Amino acid sequence: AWDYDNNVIRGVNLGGWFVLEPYMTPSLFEPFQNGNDQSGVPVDEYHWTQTLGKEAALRILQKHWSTWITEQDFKQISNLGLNFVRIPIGYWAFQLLDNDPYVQGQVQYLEKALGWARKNNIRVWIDLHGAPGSQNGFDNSGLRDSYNFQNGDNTQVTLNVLNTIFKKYGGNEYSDVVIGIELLNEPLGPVLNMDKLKQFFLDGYNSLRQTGSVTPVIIHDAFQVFGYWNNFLTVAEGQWNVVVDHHHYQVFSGGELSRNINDHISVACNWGWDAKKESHWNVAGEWSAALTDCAKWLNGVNRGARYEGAYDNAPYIGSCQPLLDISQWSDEHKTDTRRYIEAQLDAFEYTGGWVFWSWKTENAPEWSFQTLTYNGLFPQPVTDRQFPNQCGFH
Ligand SMILES: O=[N+]([O-])c1ccc(O[C@@H]2O[C@H](CO)[C@@H](O)[C@H](O)[C@H]2F)c([N+](=O)[O-])c1
Ligand SMILES: *[C@H]1O[C@H](CO)[C@@H](O)[C@H](O)[C@H]1F
Repeated sequence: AWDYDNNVIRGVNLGGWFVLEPYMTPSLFEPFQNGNDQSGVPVDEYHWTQTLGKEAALRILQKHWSTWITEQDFKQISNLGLNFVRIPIGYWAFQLLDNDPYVQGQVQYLEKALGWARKNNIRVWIDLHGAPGSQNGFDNSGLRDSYNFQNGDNTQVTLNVLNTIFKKYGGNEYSDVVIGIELLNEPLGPVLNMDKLKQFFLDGYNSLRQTGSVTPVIIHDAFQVFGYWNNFLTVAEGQWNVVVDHHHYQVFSGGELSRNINDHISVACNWGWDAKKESHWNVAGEWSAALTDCAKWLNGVNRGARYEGAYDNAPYIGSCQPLLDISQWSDEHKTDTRRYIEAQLDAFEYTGGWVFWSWKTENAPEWSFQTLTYNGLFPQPVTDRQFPNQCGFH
């Protein structure tokens, strides 16, 4: 259904839909604020569902699931010249741990989305975005500040969830739509046992192929250096249809934030050069237009922005308030953003393509493909260049 040698992925993530993220849908979290006090705001989906209870959580989420993304979005995506979506989903859509606060129902909408994809000639990855115990401690795993995916029976439960996903979506029924199943979003390499993570990836690869599925297996790079995965799941060992997912940002440290625009572009270009050297097919499955970490709650509920020296002992660089509304942006900031987007697009099209995070947000413009396109900052058509050939690829 896809030719990873000859085709380029031009896609968007459908984030904030089946896994809640406070910075993406702040309207669902803000009712818990007490004036300016954020101390009682639930920090993740786990705590949000727990605080509301099962009945209120399901009422509110059904409304969200039914309106956040609809068939109309899929038509707009196709109209904009995109060919692909990545769909994050948590483990709790399929299986609950004993005493999990989560509610279910996401699968009905996942299956509607697969039909909407088919109808609009859009291909899909399904991405297991949160594992039991958390694989990274990020709020977008479902459970912040916990790192227990490799503890207890949590890895085994994750494999059971993947087998369900494999039997449902890795078979003949969706072979014209599903071009990859991503085993686990962003396992936090530095705090995990890498040998056990490799064993988990291998078990997932083998279990899918044992079902008779030919669907590509997508592995996230676990924040390892370029080339780390070259010798893993290789054709020499009869392992095939494997894609590496690299994610790229320049906003989650003080050092990255303090770079001038020219150095931001140099780093983006180098992502392209380095990915070209790798031995697996590879796709940039997550990236954005952000040059700041100013979006409210990007770093988590009740955490501030490094950009204005309010988090992670970062020095003050600039005030976030002026950057929260795209209509208040300076001419210089608009230009820098367009340059940065174009450099990233050229770098990512130099290998398998790109998947922008995300299609939409309530009010965070750096992270919304819609908002950027409508304001002329994301190229439309996506091949248009105001700053051609910044990287000099050959
Ligand atoms: O050490 N690391 O491998 C690593 C990984 C992700 C890191 O950054 C993480 O990036 C994610 C996007 O990939 C964000 O969702 C998280 O909020 C952020 F903590 C950082 N960090 O905080 O600078 C370090
Ligand atoms: C990739 O990173 C973005 C930004 O931190 C998150 O919103 C996603 O859930 C994660 F997958």
